[PDB]
Amino acid sequence: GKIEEGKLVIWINGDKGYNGLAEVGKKFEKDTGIKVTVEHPDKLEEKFPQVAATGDGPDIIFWAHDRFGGYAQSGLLAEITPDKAFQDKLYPFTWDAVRYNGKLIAYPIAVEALSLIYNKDLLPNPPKTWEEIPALDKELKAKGKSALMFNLQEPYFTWPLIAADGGYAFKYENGKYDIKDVGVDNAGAKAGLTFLVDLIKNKHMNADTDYSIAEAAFNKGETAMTINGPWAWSNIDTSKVNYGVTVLPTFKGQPSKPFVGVLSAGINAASPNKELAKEFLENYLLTDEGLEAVNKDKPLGAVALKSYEEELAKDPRIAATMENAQKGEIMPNIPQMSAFWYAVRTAVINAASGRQTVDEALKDAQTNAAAHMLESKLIQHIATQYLDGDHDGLNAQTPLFELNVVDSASIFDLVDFLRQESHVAIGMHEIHPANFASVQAMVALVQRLQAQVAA
Ligand SMILES: [Mg+2]
Repeated sequence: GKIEEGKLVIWINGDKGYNGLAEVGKKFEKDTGIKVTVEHPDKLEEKFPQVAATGDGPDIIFWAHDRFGGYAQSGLLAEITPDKAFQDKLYPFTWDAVRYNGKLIAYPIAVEALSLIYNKDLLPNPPKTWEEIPALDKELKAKGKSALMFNLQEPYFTWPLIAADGGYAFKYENGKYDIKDVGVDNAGAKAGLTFLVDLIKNKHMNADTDYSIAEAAFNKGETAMTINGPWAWSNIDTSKVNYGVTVLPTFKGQPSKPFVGVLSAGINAASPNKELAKEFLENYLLTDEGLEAVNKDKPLGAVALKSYEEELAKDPRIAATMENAQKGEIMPNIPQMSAFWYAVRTAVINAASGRQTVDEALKDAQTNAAAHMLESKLIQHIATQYLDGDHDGLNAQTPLFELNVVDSASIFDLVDFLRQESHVAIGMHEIHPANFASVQAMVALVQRLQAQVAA
């Protein structure tokens, strides 16, 4: 073919144990005569869809799973065929991260989620419930310290509590995420966010705490607890703090539901070496000995293979990661998560600051996400159609007129696209510069129009 037959080329990020992975590849070659080449290009996750579309690229790509949904929609990933006996060797939830339109499109490798991190000297037995945290803060305040500090600026960090009693990102049903069903506007998300705001109002936490401030406070022994992932363990100053890592607290007797990222291995749809790639991944890498080779080069954290997870879980920090991940929410593998992230970032910051109420903030978030999705659709349309498909500094606020895109005939083509994608009638009296000066204004017009008729 155009990818070389009888050879395996693998792409993995340079912050992974690629040298340990290469050791697995050497033993594959010893047994089969097939050479394995491990490469770690910069920006490999952007290069892959470019070169795969032309029939090129690696036979196997390693990356976080949430990117593989777009690769699959472009038809770049082969459908993988592990029998049920093999699937049984990995924790069942990991296979839900690697499915697209009913099909398995990758092998789970390692699993990552937030955990509760705590100062053992200040707090030898950390709390099991969010509810008992205000009582713990008051005791520690008497000795000039606080119970808990974590990054309240980024919704990825506050979602575990918001989703605990019923939040979700996108509804998952019949194998597919429904981008019209964002799970922010319900009683469970409101309950979680409400408990978070009341922590702020009762001064147990401060709304401006971000990543760095929380990390510094924990290293100084000023706060007994924080919330962070495995990437942060090496920055904990163990010359000052003896720390442990544990299951997140419950809310209303429900586990916190942190988002779960799954490092996954996909097979290039243009590779003629699909069967060799399956053999390598199933019978060489996804084994106690294969994962150990990678782990010894650079730790994998918690792994999807049950047997080796049991071994690594002798490290209680790793056991905690997997327990939190089993209770968490798999990150949806669709490009519309960018709308979710934007919409929920806004709502949590506003609820925390007193700007909106928990109720108004969460109801607003569904509308904001749809708005963001439409903007994205428009930006891509305008780029693909008038700019060769590349967004060279194209924003929702970019001035369409000065770009020389809103031509004298091209405007009505844009109106039509707007009519199709939003199912509203757009009269001639709405076709004026303040409505079409930017993508944001076009979306705002569409949003305003929908209400006028639906009332
Ligand atoms: Mg078998």
